[PDB]
Amino acid sequence: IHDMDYPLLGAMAAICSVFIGGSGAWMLYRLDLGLGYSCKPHHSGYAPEANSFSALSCLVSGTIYAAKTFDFFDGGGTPFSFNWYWYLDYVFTCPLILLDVLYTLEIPHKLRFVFAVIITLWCGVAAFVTPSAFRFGYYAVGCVWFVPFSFSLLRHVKQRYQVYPPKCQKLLFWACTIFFGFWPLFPILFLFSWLGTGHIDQQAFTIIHAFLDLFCKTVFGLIMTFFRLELEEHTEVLGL
Amino acid sequence: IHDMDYPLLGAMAAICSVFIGGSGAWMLYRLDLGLGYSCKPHHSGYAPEANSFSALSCLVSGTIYAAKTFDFFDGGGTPFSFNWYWYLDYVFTCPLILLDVLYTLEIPHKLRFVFAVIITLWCGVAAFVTPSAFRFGYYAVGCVWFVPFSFSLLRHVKQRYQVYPPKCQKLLFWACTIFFGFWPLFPILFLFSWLGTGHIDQQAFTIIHAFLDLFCKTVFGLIMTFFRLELEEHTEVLGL
Amino acid sequence: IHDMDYPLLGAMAAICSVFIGGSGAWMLYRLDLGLGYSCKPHHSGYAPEANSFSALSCLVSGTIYAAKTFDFFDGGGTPFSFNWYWYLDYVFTCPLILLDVLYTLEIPHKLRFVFAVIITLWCGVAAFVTPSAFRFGYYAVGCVWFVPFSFSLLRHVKQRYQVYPPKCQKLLFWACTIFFGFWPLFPILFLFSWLGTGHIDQQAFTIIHAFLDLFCKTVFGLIMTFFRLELEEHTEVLGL
Ligand SMILES: CCCCCCCC/C=C/CCCCCCCC(=O)OC[C@H](COP(=O)(O)OCCN)OC(=O)CCCCCCC/C=C/CCCCCCCC
Ligand SMILES: CCCCCCCC/C=C/CCCCCCCC(=O)OC[C@H](COP(=O)(O)OCCN)OC(=O)CCCCCCC/C=C/CCCCCCCC
Ligand SMILES: CCCCCCCC/C=C/CCCCCCCC(=O)OC[C@H](COP(=O)(O)OCCN)OC(=O)CCCCCCC/C=C/CCCCCCCC
Ligand SMILES: CCCCCCCC/C=C\CCCCCCCC(=O)O[C@H](COC(=O)CCCCCCC/C=C/CCCCCCCC)COP(=O)(O)OCCN
Ligand SMILES: CCCCCCCC/C=C\CCCCCCCC(=O)O[C@H](COC(=O)CCCCCCC/C=C/CCCCCCCC)COP(=O)(O)OCCN
Ligand SMILES: CCCCCCCC/C=C\CCCCCCCC(=O)O[C@H](COC(=O)CCCCCCC/C=C/CCCCCCCC)COP(=O)(O)OCCN
Ligand SMILES: CC(C)CCC[C@@H](C)[C@H]1CC[C@H]2[C@@H]3CC=C4C[C@@H](O)CC[C@]4(C)[C@H]3CC[C@]12C
Ligand SMILES: CC(C)CCC[C@@H](C)[C@H]1CC[C@H]2[C@@H]3CC=C4C[C@@H](O)CC[C@]4(C)[C@H]3CC[C@]12C
Ligand SMILES: CC(C)CCC[C@@H](C)[C@H]1CC[C@H]2[C@@H]3CC=C4C[C@@H](O)CC[C@]4(C)[C@H]3CC[C@]12C
Ligand SMILES: CC(C)CCC[C@@H](C)[C@H]1CC[C@H]2[C@@H]3CC=C4C[C@@H](O)CC[C@]4(C)[C@H]3CC[C@]12C
Ligand SMILES: CC(C)CCC[C@@H](C)[C@H]1CC[C@H]2[C@@H]3CC=C4C[C@@H](O)CC[C@]4(C)[C@H]3CC[C@]12C
Ligand SMILES: CC(C)CCC[C@@H](C)[C@H]1CC[C@H]2[C@@H]3CC=C4C[C@@H](O)CC[C@]4(C)[C@H]3CC[C@]12C
Ligand SMILES: CC(C)CCC[C@@H](C)[C@H]1CC[C@H]2[C@@H]3CC=C4C[C@@H](O)CC[C@]4(C)[C@H]3CC[C@]12C
Ligand SMILES: CC(C)CCC[C@@H](C)[C@H]1CC[C@H]2[C@@H]3CC=C4C[C@@H](O)CC[C@]4(C)[C@H]3CC[C@]12C
Ligand SMILES: CC(C)CCC[C@@H](C)[C@H]1CC[C@H]2[C@@H]3CC=C4C[C@@H](O)CC[C@]4(C)[C@H]3CC[C@]12C
Ligand SMILES: *C/C=C(C)/C=C/C=C(C)/C=C/C1=C(C)CCCC1(C)C
Ligand SMILES: *C/C=C(C)/C=C/C=C(C)/C=C/C1=C(C)CCCC1(C)C
Ligand SMILES: *C/C=C(C)/C=C/C=C(C)/C=C/C1=C(C)CCCC1(C)C
Ligand code: NA
Ligand code: NA
Ligand code: NA
Ligand code: NA
Ligand code: NA
Ligand code: NA
Ligand code: NA
Ligand code: NA
Ligand code: NA
Repeated sequence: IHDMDYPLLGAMAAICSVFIGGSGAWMLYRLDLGLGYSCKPHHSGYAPEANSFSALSCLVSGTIYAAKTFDFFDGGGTPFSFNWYWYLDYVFTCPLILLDVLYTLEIPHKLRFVFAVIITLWCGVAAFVTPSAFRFGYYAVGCVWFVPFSFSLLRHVKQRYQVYPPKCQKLLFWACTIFFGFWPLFPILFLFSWLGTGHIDQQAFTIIHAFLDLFCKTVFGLIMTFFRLELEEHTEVLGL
Repeated sequence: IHDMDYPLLGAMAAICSVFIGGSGAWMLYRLDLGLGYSCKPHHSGYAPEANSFSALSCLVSGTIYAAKTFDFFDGGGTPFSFNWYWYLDYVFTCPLILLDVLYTLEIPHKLRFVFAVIITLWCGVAAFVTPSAFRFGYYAVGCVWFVPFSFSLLRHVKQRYQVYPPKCQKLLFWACTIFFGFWPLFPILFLFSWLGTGHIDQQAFTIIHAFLDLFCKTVFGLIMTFFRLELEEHTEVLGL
Repeated sequence: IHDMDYPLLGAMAAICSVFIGGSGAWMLYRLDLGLGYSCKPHHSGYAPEANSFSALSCLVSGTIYAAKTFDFFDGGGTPFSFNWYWYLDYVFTCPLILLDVLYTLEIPHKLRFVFAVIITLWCGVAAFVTPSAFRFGYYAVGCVWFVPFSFSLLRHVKQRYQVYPPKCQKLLFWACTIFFGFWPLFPILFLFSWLGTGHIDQQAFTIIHAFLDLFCKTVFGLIMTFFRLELEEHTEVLGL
């Protein structure tokens, strides 16, 4: 039950908020500094509108983990708790992470992809709060939205993986590893959680997701940031 | 009260999810196939961004009816139930249906119209959960947003009903019949429901709305899809 | 506690809904009338898409105050009550007010600014419902998002305050006074409220916020409307 050693989870949540939140703040600073590695002024002058999704996803996640930190240190149940409804926080963060990939890579069908992940996460929120055997009904519906989304999105990334120069491809390889290697790791964790098989307790479930958000938001956002800097440093700083 | 024969409503909800959800899936397949009846590749190559609203509205509604199916078969009240808050589901579906009309017909004031329907539905959600005599206060406020919206939107459709060729006008006539003939049928049903006059019980209220969503989303979405195909088959496949 | 003389607050809420709601309705009428003071037809023909934020913010606020009026006159606690969760209503209105400034003045970073105010208000909603000493944790996180937002947004406004002619600058001065003089007055009120210091009771807290919304939405929206009319009357009606 809710015997999760909140001081440990509150301390863990505080670290995630600082590192995830701090990483987002750093990315905002780098946005309004230049185009690529060189301090070349932006064509519009301030920054492209679509370059802030990597920074915003970490800032929003860092803020949400700050809310988690308050909830844990408050002793457990709180009127405004992101820990009560699992995957509810990811509803407002995954679209930003996804939009970072779509706009950075110029992947079409940006409207369909965003809806496919929002509904995927909402099915997770509904699956979590359902105490009956129908919790896997919502889970199945979520996978129906997710599997075509991941496979369809993967195909688009492969198409545009070729145009980029080999130097940028190395950075895009590690972004793909996190995006296509860690995102499908959340539904797997659901099956093995206390709601599913039972091999992962709630306290350990929070800790693992804390590390997943570090890679999915901070590490992934920084990789996208440096991929973008490398992309601009080669495309619009000296030609081609 | 809540004596609604959930097995009947769950079975009905399952049919709606498959047909509405399946219709949305079919429309997605047709999008990435060609411009019109002929398999002419799209100008952008994949598809226009605004052609997915018809498909997304049915997919979202089909997913929501899947959630309704779980709620009904679970025995009634569920922690994640779309049946507890009536008209809450339409908040996330009507804008998609409306945006299908606005972008397909290129009707201006797309920002005002979307807000007018979202507030209209929210007043319905508030009107439903209010047990006091003020439930008609929210209903009246909803109609204040709806009547100018329907009349103002109707005027715009009449303006652009003339430019389209007679073959496309026939398809637009039936889209207008559903959009301007069934949408005002929901507020009428509210007055005659158990909350209003009392002539429609809750069980019958769900069944009627199930059929309305079949016409408002599946039939309407398909009519828009074929109107779009007919429009493209005449405008950007052979000239004018 | 909840001894707030609801008939007084309901009567006050009704006045705000009519004046704020009515002002938004008036601004919609002026939009589809002409460009500036003269009745010059719009370049697009109907209206720019970004000119409706001033009208929509008042219409949404007027509608929400109508919901508040029902909640107060119903006797207090209501299933659909905007008065139970303070600052929840501002989540759906402040972005519209902010977007009015951003699009009217063409301030870049429109995506970052909107997120900075939505998270700022959500921290206020969480801060309000928290009964523990951590209510100031959410408040502090909200100020962390707000102070950089207000200072960063202020710098942008100063940059574009110079290009406009002196006649338009006078109208922009009073918009800045409300935007940068009243917005920071809400967090100050939180500290002195019954949740903070204790010098402002809940009944007086509602009355003060009623007057703040009159200036922040109605007066501010009208100033933006006339600033826009003055701007168009000088830029795209006779040249420069
Ligand atoms: C359910 C939660 C889902 C979360 C997703 C929310 C994020 C929404 C994604 C926004 C997509 C916007 C596309 C960005 C790329 C556009 C690039 C561009 O040109 O920008 C257009 C222009 C900026 O550039 P200009 O100054 O015109 O520069 C051109 C001259 N140099 O305006 C824009 O940036 C587009 C609009 C900006 C945002 C408008 C508001 C949209 C909503 C914001 C977030 C709120 C929704 C999330 C709700 C939070 C929970 C309640
Ligand atoms: C309260 C619930 C309300 C529900 C409404 C949500 C739907 C929001 C409507 C989105 C409007 C977008 C306009 C679509 C037409 C634009 C056509 C276009 O050119 O697309 C721009 C470009 C795609 O094309 P490019 O690759 O640039 O192609 C050009 C080169 N060939 O990007 C776009 O599609 C625009 C932005 C895409 C979506 C961005 C995210 C917006 C939010 C998504 C839905 C989430 C909100 C609903 C919340 C769900 C409940 C929590
Ligand atoms: C969490 C609550 C946050 C609230 C914020 C919601 C507001 C979202 C802001 C929308 C930003 C749109 C930018 C407006 C400027 C664009 C100007 C423009 O050219 O418009 C594009 C074109 C209109 O013009 P055309 O007919 O192409 O004219 C060109 C030929 N003369 O389309 C548009 O207006 C852009 C898209 C319109 C809105 C699409 C739907 C977006 C969502 C609407 C609000 C719903 C979200 C709020 C949720 C409410 C709570 C559940
Ligand atoms: C119901 C209307 C919902 C409308 C949306 C409003 C937003 C919700 C804001 C929080 C209000 C919560 C009030 C709950 C009252 C206290 C209940 C409580 O104690 O909490 C839990 C139950 O309630 C919750 O925990 C509800 C938490 C809701 C949190 C949802 C957060 C959504 C915010 C969106 C943010 C978008 C991203 C921006 C970042 C924000 C950073 C702060 C335990 O319940 P008890 O009453 O003790 O009963 C059990 C004891 N026998
Ligand atoms: C309060 C914070 C709200 C913040 C938003 C969070 C989203 C809500 C997700 C569901 C959490 C529900 C937890 C409720 C706990 C159980 C309560 C319950 O049993 O259910 C009902 C009451 O609660 C409900 O039914 C609440 C249902 C909320 C559903 C709202 C769905 C919104 C989702 C948006 C989706 C956007 C579109 C994507 C498609 C999704 C497809 C799955 C009966 O109440 P009891 O406690 O039995 O009391 C009566 C017994 N004497
Ligand atoms: C929980 C799922 C949330 C999902 C979103 C659904 C939207 C919520 C719509 C309102 C449903 C409220 C049902 C609450 C059941 C009654 C509870 C009640 O009596 O009210 C309060 C508690 O509940 C509330 O007050 C919840 C109010 C939620 C209002 C949130 C409004 C959000 C709407 C967004 C609108 C977007 C802008 C458009 C303008 C709309 C204009 C109408 C007092 O509680 P009692 O049960 O008496 O317990 C105390 C007695 N010992
Ligand atoms: C430790 C406390 C202050 C929180 C710091 C969190 C953020 C701000 C820190 C954590 C790790 C940091 C990154 C570590 C390594 C690099 C590589 C270097 O070539 C550029 C800076 C960059 C990308 C750093 C930016 C700042 C960073 C993202
Ligand atoms: C493949 C796509 C198109 C269809 C997806 C159908 C999914 C949602 C269906 C297939 C089998 C179904 C499950 C079959 C049996 C049960 C047992 C019951 O006591 C609870 C519901 C539950 C667990 C069902 C939930 C819904 C379910 C998982
Ligand atoms: C559990 C996790 C960490 C490991 C799984 C990582 C997976 C997702 C990684 C490992 C190898 C990667 C692939 C390596 C090569 C290519 C070819 C390129 O043209 C498109 C991307 C694509 C197809 C990558 C997609 C992501 C990928 C499949
Ligand atoms: C019965 C089960 C499989 C659910 C099927 C639901 C969806 C996929 C079905 C229901 C009715 C079907 C439509 C029936 C008639 C036509 C007209 C034809 O000229 C093109 C296909 C089209 C438009 C069909 C597409 C698929 C469709 C929309
Ligand atoms: C026409 C526009 C601009 C104004 C709309 C005003 C509407 C919202 C007003 C007009 C008359 C009002 C009703 C008058 C009397 C009552 C009885 C009371 O016990 C509950 C509220 C209720 C039912 C009111 C709700 C609000 C109401 C319906
Ligand atoms: C109860 C329902 C099914 C029947 C009511 C259907 C109504 C909404 C239908 C019946 C006839 C239709 C009208 C027929 C002709 C025109 C002229 C055209 O230039 C614009 C659309 C317009 C104005 C239609 C709007 C929709 C309409 C009024
Ligand atoms: C009193 C009742 C009807 C509610 C009226 C509310 C709205 C519609 C009223 C309140 C104050 C009014 C404004 C008062 C002064 C002016 C200045 C004038 O040069 C143009 C009209 C304008 C801008 C008015 C427009 C209508 C207005 C905004
Ligand atoms: C400046 C930025 C980057 C960091 C902001 C840190 C804020 C959120 C920190 C600084 C000091 C903290 C407070 C320190 C002590 C307490 C007492 C405790 O019983 C409740 C929480 C509370 C009230 C903390 C809430 C969070 C807090 C306000
Ligand atoms: C409590 C409230 C009502 C009074 C405080 C009003 C403040 C916010 C007002 C008073 C004077 C105003 C400043 C007057 C002059 C300028 C210079 C211009 O180039 C940019 C705006 C700017 C910088 C204004 C910003 C808003 C401002 C600082
Ligand atoms: C930073 C957080 C991220 C990137 C979270 C991603 C989460 C998912 C891809 C979750 C997917 C799920 C499904 C496929 C179905 C079942 C429920 C979920 C929510 C675990
Ligand atoms: C697929 C579902 C659709 C198209 C639903 C449409 C619903 C409406 C137009 C509802 C309108 C209402 C009002 C006019 C006021 C009172 C409340 C409503 C919600 C019934
Ligand atoms: C019409 C209403 C408006 C313009 C409301 C504006 C509200 C704010 C700027 C609120 C700000 C807050 C913070 C800075 C932190 C603490 C909580 C708030 C919500 C009071
Ligand atoms: Na957000
Ligand atoms: Na994936
Ligand atoms: Na990727
Ligand atoms: Na949705
Ligand atoms: Na209508
Ligand atoms: Na129509
Ligand atoms: Na709204
Ligand atoms: Na400010
Ligand atoms: Na301003």
